[PDB]
Amino acid sequence: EFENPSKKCEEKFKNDASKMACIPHCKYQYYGFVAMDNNIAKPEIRTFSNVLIKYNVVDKSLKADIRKIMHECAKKVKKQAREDSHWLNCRTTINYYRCILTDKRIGPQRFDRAIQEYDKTINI
Repeated sequence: EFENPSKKCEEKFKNDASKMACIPHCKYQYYGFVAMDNNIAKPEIRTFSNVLIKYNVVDKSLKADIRKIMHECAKKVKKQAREDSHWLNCRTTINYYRCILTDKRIGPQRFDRAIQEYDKTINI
């Protein structure tokens, strides 16, 4: 029985008081936008930018710019979380998501719709 990452992650964290943070983080890991070890590097950025372009969140001509801001955000997210307490979990995706959406060009509504549609194509 195969499910979309959204459903799989909701089930995993159904009895977890941290679920509002860990459900999105679980999903981004299944999408390949964040590595299973919480790192964000070239492979994850190539995947995430490819999804955003395919769903026309930004024009295809901006693919180099979006990869550059994703690399900027991966660095800033690492530096933000360095002093994080041991028990603060699932923040990588939260901080990465917020950072990407500080780019003036990316509309949060289109961005969310693209990832929701991408979610439906993954059966795991």
